[PDB]
Amino acid sequence: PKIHYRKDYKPSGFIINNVTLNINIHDNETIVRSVLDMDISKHNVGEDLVFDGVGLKINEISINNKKLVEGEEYTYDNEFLTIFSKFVPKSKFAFSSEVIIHPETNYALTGLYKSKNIIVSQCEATGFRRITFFIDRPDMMAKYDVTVTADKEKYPVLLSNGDKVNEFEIPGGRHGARFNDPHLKPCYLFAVVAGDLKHLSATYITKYTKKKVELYVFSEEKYVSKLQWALECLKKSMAFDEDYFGLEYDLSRLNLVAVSDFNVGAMENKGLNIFNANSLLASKKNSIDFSYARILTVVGHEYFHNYTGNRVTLRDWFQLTLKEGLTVHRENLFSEEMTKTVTTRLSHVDLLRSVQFLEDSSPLSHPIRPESYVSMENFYTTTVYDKGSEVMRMYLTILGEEYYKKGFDIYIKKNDGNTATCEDFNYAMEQAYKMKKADNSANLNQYLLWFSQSGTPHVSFKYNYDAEKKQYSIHVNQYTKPDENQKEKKPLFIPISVGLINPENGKEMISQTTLELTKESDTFVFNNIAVKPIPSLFRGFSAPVYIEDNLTDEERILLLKYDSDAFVRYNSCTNIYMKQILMNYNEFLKAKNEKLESFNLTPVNAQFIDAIKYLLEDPHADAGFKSYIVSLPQDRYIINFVSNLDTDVLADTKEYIYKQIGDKLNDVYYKMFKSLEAKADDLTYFNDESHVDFDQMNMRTLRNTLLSLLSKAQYPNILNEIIEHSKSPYPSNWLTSLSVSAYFDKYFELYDKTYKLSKDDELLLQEWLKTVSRSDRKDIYEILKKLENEVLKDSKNPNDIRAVYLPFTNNLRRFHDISGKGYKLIAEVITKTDKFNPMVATQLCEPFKLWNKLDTKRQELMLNEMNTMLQEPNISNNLKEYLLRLTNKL
Ligand SMILES: CC(C)C[C@H](NC(=O)NCc1ccccc1Cl)C(=O)NO
Ligand SMILES: [Mg+2]
Ligand SMILES: [Mg+2]
Ligand SMILES: [Mg+2]
Ligand SMILES: [Zn+2]
Repeated sequence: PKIHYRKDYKPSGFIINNVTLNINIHDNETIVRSVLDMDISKHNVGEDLVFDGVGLKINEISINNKKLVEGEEYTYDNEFLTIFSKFVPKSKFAFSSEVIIHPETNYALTGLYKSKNIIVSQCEATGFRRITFFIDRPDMMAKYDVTVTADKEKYPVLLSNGDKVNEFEIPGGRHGARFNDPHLKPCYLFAVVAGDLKHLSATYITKYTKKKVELYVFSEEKYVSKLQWALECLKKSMAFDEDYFGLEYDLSRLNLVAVSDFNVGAMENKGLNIFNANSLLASKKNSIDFSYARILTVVGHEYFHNYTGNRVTLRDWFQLTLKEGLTVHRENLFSEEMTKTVTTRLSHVDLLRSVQFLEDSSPLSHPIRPESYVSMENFYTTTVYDKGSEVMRMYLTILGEEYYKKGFDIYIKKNDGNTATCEDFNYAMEQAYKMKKADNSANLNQYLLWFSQSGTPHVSFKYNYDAEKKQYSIHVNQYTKPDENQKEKKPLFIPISVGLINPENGKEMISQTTLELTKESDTFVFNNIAVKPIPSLFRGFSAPVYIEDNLTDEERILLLKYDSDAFVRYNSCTNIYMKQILMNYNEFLKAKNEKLESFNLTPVNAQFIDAIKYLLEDPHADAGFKSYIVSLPQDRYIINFVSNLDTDVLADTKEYIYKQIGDKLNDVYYKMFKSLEAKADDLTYFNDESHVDFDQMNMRTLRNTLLSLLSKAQYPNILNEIIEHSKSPYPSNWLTSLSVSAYFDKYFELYDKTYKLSKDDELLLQEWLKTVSRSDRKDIYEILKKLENEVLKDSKNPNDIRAVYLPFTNNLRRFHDISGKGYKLIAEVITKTDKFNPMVATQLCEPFKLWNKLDTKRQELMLNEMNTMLQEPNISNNLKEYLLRLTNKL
């Protein structure tokens, strides 16, 4: 394979100052004419001029109106257009090309493509080169003048980045519109849209300069009523960036557009953000609760990119985390502020410690700033995004709010209108750090290892108390496992947010403090500690690490009950469950391997179960928090602690634990399920698409979690409750009725009822597909075959493909069937999908990431499917790189 290395970055020998496009959309072809006003840079050494250009049909090429000819002045191999250096001018010049492309057949959803009846672009990372020739890299910044023409009847709305400066009629029923984007930008931020779109709009007045900005949100006609919450969340995002960061929007207009066919969530094209319809469109009658959270976060995310990615952009793709990690952090701060519930931060932690930690212990492990790539697309990872966000968040933890805001402002101002690197950000933070410490010798040089060093640190603790001296010490060690990226690991700068809880009364003993661990180990000593404490460690999840608290289950129970920090409470509960899981897992595993006729299991701690009941029954405790405590840790979290994992033994483990707890708590669970009904399903705001009560949503989450527990338990007469729940006006409730009915004969009747309620809304049908796919059904393989034949069919919509298959892959017992038939099925779907959408094909590989953690028979089966995929002729470079890295071949 063809490998790019971070160390080999060099500025181009060329400059592209202005781009002038004419994009003429016809029924069976789109013609792109482009003039690049170019120059020679200070770095030029008389090299050939090489443009990226993939799958383009050339009509004409010229320089300064001189036609250039293939074989004589240029070559083109379907990937790169080479102009021989003799024909490259030595000062300012105009490069012209006209090419033909075919959006109607572009099923990879990169470049210019057709989504239902909308023509739309996606250029990040390497898609602009599929539209026209460019030096397609983020340091090549230019200004854009864009004309789009099309049939007026078919495509009455035409959008590109920036100010619409003209609109005109064209003979033969066509029309045009011209856009001028005054902000310099890399080509990955170019966008165009053409369709029969409807919109909602509002005017926003900026807080400091009082600029009027027109906000438009667009969709196809059928779903225009599903746009309101998106528009509200944009207003919220604009206000937050003003209020926290002092940042105002910088154009007269901002458009958000929903399209049905999209590879990921959304894209931050300047003044023209394009979204997966699943991350922009909702209505309370036709969307599950989690849609509202998703839309809020994705609209926020794309909005926050306007500074962290757009106004300050990337020097090169190795810097991706500078924009994504930072924008995820911004989005997470925003989400926490808007939702005002502790479950928000917990959900982010849960995602990191399950999905991102698994990736970091896998053969795909990379630092948040990678050293190399074949296909840059494979580096849009949970590591880059979510671990990057936690690295971006640690600066806030270390600095505090005032000095964090100072450093961020230094960064955003110094680098405005330009490219930047991870170092520039660390430098700005270091300036703030020097001011905070009042010491111009302080530095964050060590901090850079968070960018360069892969893997998750393990942080462990020992404690000692001296009652005569009233003195307490916390001794801390960090360790990062060696891996293929560094054979020797270095200690990081780990900030440890701590409190100390009095076990006697459950109250705080110190002002919260942030310990700055910089060595491989250190002991932190506290005076005037009047009794032996229980430490409250890594409050807020203050660094992205494995925590070994070295606490007894009794001490963990006391934190779960009485500590003030939601993460530490949650983590204490997590740790009690993990100890029990590992113990019971080993018990079942030994009995299976030894063919024992009889053996013991360690029961669940009875004092823990009493604590869960105390929490659940406390009407003033948090409903979203309650849903986390009654749930075991996610399977992908658990698998980070087990080697050679027998998935069926784990499935048996989890069932034993759940049954133990339900045998004590099911009556409490029932009583709560009923008591919660009035407040949970209250219809206040049911007609208001501008407001969501997140606490009330968490109450529904808790009710549906309890209902799942009680349904799996066959609690007496619970089928009645399930039938009543299916008549709720909330889709979150009536789709839950479907999956919980899996344990009863009523399953197929509820399957039909909910299908009928879902089938006329594209996005609701997808939620129905997921609900079926994750259903705990012994006949799930036959249900999947029915979904394929009756609903999915030959759809190329990534949302449909992902809906049908990904939830099923989380079915621990059935996806991991010892025959390998799960593995075979998903490998077939990956190979099928790779023939038209390589990016979605790599997304569908996600279940294979843990292959080398499994028992040796399941390792072998997975490995055989991965090698079969790798032998597929015409495998994409995306899928081939991914799979070669994953199987330790690259
Ligand atoms: C929606 C998320 C998951 C990602 C989104 N990024 C993109 O739309 N990037 C283009 C892309 C995504 C995934 C894999 C490859 C590529 Cl090039 C983003 O960061 N938008 O701001
Ligand atoms: Mg082509
Ligand atoms: Mg997010
Ligand atoms: Mg469809
Ligand atoms: Zn992003």
